[PDB]
Amino acid sequence: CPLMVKVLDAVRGSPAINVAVHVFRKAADDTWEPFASGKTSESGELHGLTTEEEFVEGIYKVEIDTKSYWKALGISPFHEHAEVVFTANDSGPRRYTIAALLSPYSYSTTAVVTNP
Amino acid sequence: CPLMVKVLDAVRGSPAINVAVHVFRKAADDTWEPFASGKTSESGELHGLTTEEEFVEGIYKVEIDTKSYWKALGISPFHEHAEVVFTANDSGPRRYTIAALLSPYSYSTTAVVTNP
Amino acid sequence: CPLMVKVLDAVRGSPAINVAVHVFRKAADDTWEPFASGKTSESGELHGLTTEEEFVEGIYKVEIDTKSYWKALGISPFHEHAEVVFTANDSGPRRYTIAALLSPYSYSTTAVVTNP
Amino acid sequence: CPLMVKVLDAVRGSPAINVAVHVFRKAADDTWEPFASGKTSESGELHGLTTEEEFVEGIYKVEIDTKSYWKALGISPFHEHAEVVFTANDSGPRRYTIAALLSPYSYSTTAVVTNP
Repeated sequence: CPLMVKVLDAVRGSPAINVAVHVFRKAADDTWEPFASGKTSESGELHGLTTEEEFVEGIYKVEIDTKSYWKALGISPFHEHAEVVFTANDSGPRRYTIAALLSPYSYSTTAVVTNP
Repeated sequence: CPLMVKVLDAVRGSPAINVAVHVFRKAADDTWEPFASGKTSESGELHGLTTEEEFVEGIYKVEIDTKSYWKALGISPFHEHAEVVFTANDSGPRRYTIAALLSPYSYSTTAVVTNP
Repeated sequence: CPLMVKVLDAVRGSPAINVAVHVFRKAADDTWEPFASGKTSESGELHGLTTEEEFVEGIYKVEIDTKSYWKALGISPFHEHAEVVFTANDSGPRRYTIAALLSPYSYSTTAVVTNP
Repeated sequence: CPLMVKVLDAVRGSPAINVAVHVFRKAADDTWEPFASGKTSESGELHGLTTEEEFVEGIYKVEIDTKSYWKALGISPFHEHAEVVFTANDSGPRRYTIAALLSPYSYSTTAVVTNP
């Protein structure tokens, strides 16, 4: 996995399960092109989004569907989603973990970037 | 003042000064239309973005130019910017503060929604 | 006002009101001596803790009674309290704001240190 | 592992390596008794602190030596340490992950609690 997404629920102290995630890549015409998508597992993690070959240099947007998550639990949250936008692989291939910690009116997001 | 933005620097323990902030409103054709913008003050705050009359219900995006902020400090950042996307809802009287706490590889954002 | 405390509720998106806060100073015998205390206001803030004359260099602990706050909302929390431990340092003129952002299973704290 | 500690560096976007961690348990005389200690690995993780048998009900304090971490990297940080205080195993054995995300003037801490 060059790209992994991990989501935690700060209300429950648990992984955030079945959270939809959409990844986009900025295209040559400056539009966001769909890149990959999936749902977090029972561990809060989403693996297998992409491959080293496919995950070329670019500007990527990871959209985490936080509103849907909260609504399914009976909470009416503030944000529509969490968007994480970043340049990847500009100095060669890296491994990226995009973590998000969710509360109904607040979230944090962190990147952990390692060189394989 | 129905909408205020406040930005903090977690590395220096200080307000984040002179940070560019752009607000957008979602248009009927589903595109993001410029709405308001400014730069944070010495206190890390951006006031005067809008008025009660203009700030109607809808979907808004607040984009905080974090990357330029870090680059001005000589510190290599991860994110292109921080994006905060939410629905403004009339539910009796409301003031929205969008707070952001910035680190080079991490940020949090919180909505503080109060009735004057 | 050299020392202020501000507390936010990430679940409700609001100031955290009526939160007990105790400040301690480390004594020569290495024990924590009561220094100041109060309850956060409607704005989530606790002012008037100390004066410039009393707030001498030393090691301080700010204890925020998070557990009682959550229990008053009916929400089961993880932490007994949030503890913020730091050295006050004279380095020209300084004001310290100790900010805390609370969720049931998570909190952040930030120091905003400014020169008036 | 009934108790694991994970620490990340928000400046570098990397695990926080070789961070000292001390765990205490509140004794019958209301003093903090040493329970376990160790250092984070290359992954930012500290495993093997305790066993299910040893990790009885109680009030525990996890002290993360953040000041030492930052100073070894040439940063003069705000906090002395991060202290995480909580009741454990009050409704039976659980698995606890105590995570901390560090910046020089700010940290967040989260607990992930699972039932084996």
